[PDB]
Amino acid sequence: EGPALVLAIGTATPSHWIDQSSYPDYYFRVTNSDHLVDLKEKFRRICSRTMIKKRHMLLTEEILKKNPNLCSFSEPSLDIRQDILVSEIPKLGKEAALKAIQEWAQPKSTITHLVFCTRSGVDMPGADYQLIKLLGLGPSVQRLMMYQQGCFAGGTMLRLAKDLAENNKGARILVICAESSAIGFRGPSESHVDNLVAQALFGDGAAAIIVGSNPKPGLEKPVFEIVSAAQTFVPNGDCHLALHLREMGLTFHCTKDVPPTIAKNVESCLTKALEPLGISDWNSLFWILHPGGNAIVDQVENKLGLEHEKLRATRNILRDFGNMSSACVLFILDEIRKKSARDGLKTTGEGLDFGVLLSFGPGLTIETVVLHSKPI
Amino acid sequence: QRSEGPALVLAIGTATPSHWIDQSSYPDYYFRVTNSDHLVDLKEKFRRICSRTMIKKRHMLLTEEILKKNPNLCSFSEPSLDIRQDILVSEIPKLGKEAALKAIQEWAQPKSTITHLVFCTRSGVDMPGADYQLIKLLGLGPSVQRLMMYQQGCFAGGTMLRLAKDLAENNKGARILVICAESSAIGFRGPSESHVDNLVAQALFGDGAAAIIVGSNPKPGLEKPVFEIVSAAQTFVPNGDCHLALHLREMGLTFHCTKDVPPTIAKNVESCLTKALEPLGISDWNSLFWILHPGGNAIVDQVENKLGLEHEKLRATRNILRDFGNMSSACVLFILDEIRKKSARDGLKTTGEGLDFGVLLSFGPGLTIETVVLHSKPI
Ligand SMILES: *[C@@H](C(=O)CC(=O)O)C(=O)SCCNC(=O)CCNC(=O)[C@H](O)C(C)(C)COP(=O)(O)OP(=O)(O)OC[C@H]1O[C@@H](n2cnc3c(N)ncnc32)[C@H](O)[C@@H]1OP(=O)(O)O
Ligand SMILES: CC(C)(COP(=O)(O)OP(=O)(O)OC[C@H]1O[C@@H](n2cnc3c(N)ncnc32)[C@H](O)[C@@H]1OP(=O)(O)O)[C@@H](O)C(=O)NCCC(=O)NCCSC(=O)CC(=O)CC(=O)O
Repeated sequence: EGPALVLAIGTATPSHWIDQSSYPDYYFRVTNSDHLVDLKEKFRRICSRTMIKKRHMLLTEEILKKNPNLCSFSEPSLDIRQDILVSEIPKLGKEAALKAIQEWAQPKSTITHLVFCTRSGVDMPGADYQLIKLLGLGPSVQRLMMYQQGCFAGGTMLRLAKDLAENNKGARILVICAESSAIGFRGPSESHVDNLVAQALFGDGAAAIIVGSNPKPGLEKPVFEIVSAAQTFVPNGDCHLALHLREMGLTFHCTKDVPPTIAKNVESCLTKALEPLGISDWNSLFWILHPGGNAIVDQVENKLGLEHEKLRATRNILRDFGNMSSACVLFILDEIRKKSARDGLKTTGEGLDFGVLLSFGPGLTIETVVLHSKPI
Repeated sequence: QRSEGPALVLAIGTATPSHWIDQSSYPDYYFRVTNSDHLVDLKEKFRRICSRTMIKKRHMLLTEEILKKNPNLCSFSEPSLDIRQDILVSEIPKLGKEAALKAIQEWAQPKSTITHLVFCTRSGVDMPGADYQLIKLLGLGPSVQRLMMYQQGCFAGGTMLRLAKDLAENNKGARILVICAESSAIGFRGPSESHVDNLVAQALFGDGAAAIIVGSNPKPGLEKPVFEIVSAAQTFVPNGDCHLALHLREMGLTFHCTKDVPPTIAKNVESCLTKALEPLGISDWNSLFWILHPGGNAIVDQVENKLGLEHEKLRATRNILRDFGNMSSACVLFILDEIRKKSARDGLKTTGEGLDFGVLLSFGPGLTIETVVLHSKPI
């Protein structure tokens, strides 16, 4: 019985989407804030610097019209956010999971475990229960519901699925990360300009992977191997990155120190993960980086001395989807595999053998996952 | 069968808020402090409910001073999530820390040896979570591998065992601190004649935290295993969400629990027992020691009657219900501790009342059922 493998990846987004170039006009128009000219220009500059071209969003103009409190900055809004998310998040997860199961090509009743991960709404029973119902799985699927984790949680889910797959003979784990900015969408406010950053960053999406050890020959086709997974955090990280669930929905606290602190700390995580494997040249790896913002992508690239194309897949996902929180890295996994096929390369990791997936989030938590590629 | 083998419970500790209220005097307290003494018939109905809970006292994070300073907590529906969060986001990690200190004290190994932390609660959420805060409070290092289990519910004690088993068995040398910390402050609210069923919740739930140390391959002469986690399986009764559900709203945590719940649970526990214990060749439920989640006294009685258990099998369960009320996911861990302590008091030879195999059964939202087969250890 050997290492946990990624056996399939699927993704899904809400049909509704908005291009970033026209997003300042849409945002200030639909929140009835067009009289705030200077704030609107600042938001234009922020959106132009995000390096995001479009984002998919569960919230439509129609939903904003039916619920004007969503367009305020602080009015009570958690109840409508919950009414939307408790229903929509399992459905988006279901779409991603169906695509993953189709690639996997095994019967869905063979799934033994489900791990569902989100920070967009909570409920009891959780989204895992709803997804079991929506997918037509049996009640004997072993569920784990990971609520309110954040951006770093893609790495966390890989870390968890590794143990689930390697310690249970024959286990097949459906892992789903589903996120929506509807939990934190709110109108602009000159008293709280930094929140504009969040309103420019976050998009909606779900990713699903199938994880398992001991692949069936001629039936399953491994995509990646989860070699190792480790978490840490930068002390006092909660003073720099934190999000609270309030009557106004999810709040956002992110100091300017965050990108340089993360970039400052990633090399020790890389060393701790890769020295036991005898790897020290970070450009000998393929890369998956959580694109918390374009600044962090650039600063990790510069601090580590990575060739500019290493983070191409990361940038692609940012460009096409924005920050989808824990789902991002999984999207990027798919992209780096798809890109590898388009370039005619021989492995799922851009022709390289070893790679690293690095994610980060609230508390300056950092997840480091070492991956091994597979034949394309 | 191996020593690099199954996950073991190596220590159990518990903690409760200092403030407590007797159940006999709780109707008077509840209707006085929520300014509802004009609701005489509702108060009498609440008296009957509290009399049937079989609870003697509950420990509470909410004091009279906190309730008076925040009248929205004493209403039924006014916006209250923010004050509940301000209380819980701070208090739940502290209570978890107290339980963890007790568990580490029994464990008697240096806390820096803990490699994993699993934190479990349904009382408030935050990012970063209560696990992060507990790392800070306990003085552990940032390299402890954390898993934060928010908004799980009553059954999650079983879930945590199910999780720790894998963490311990797939990571050589790993030592996992598991913490379940719960407070009824997330769902406390004033009474309402339009919503009489909520009175049930107001009579049931108490506050408390439990902590265990879980690990494989115990160190000889240093660690003293308490229980062995033989197996762990989850299921649910189809359409269970229609019978038991709780939603987090601007008014805090709501409560939906039909009268069908105890009979449906009792009806379904035997198939879980059979599925878990037939591979071990066990079919006599009275040959086991028992840990049952006391979601209510009715469920305890109906499981006893449906399975034909000797009346003393659920004594530890009833003891914890009596002395603490329903502490949600923490309950079963409390009961684990109690069944071990009781075994010492009665002079029995194993931590499971002198028996070899036992079962821990918990249940919660969605009619989810967790079934954990346990093996005792020499006392
Ligand atoms: C998700 C997560 O974990 C939780 C979850 O959702 O589940 C995450 O990953 S969140 C982590 C995201 N972090 C960031 O995006 C870091 C934010 N960026 C910064 O702090 C930096 O200061 C930048 C380098 C991005 C700012 O410079 P940039 O190169 O982008 O553009 P410049 O011209 O400065 O900036 C344009 C305007 O942006 C304003 N601004 C940037 N960042 C902030 C923050 N953090 N707070 C408030 N304002 C910010 C700049 O002031 C600048 O203003 P201007 O009006 O032109 O003077
Ligand atoms: C009826 C009986 C109580 C067995 O009988 P009893 O001996 O216990 O008392 P009783 O004779 O019913 O008298 C009590 C008075 O209350 C009324 N009444 C009772 N029950 C309900 C109810 N359900 N709805 C509405 N009205 C109810 C009843 O009509 C009567 O009114 P009156 O007759 O005075 O008019 C039992 O079937 C039952 O439903 N028990 C509920 C206990 C229970 O299941 N708790 C689950 C907790 S879930 C958990 O653990 C946590 C999590 O999962 C998640 C998390 O928190 O994280």
